[PDB]
Amino acid sequence: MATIEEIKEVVLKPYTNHRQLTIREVETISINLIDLLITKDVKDARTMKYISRFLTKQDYADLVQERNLVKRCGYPLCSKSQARVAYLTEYCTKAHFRCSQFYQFQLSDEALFARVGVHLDDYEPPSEIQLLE
Ligand SMILES: [Zn+2]
Repeated sequence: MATIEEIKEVVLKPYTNHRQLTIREVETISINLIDLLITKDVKDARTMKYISRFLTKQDYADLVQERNLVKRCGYPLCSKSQARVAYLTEYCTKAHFRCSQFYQFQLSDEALFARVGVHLDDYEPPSEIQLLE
């Protein structure tokens, strides 16, 4: 149900013409993004690769735990719930555990605020994020 387009309209919209953001606005983007990905699952490989530019490894760790609190598998692409509320309290299967780890291990630790132009339609990520399978 979550898409690049939905993220651009609901999260990024106020910021689209800003040359620069304050720490404060960058903080609003995370909070709003993270919040959308609790209410919704990610539709798309395309959309997983896109959301990577907004998450640090920690942000992703919190995303998973907030998803467990809400009875969904930690891997954002998964419409199913976890297996049982070692890693099986976080994921539906072993396979989504690895998929999740595979994803996270690519996320930068560079603070969001320091990712110049990350809010722009036009931004270029340092590498293409890979999804397991
Ligand atoms: Zn799952």
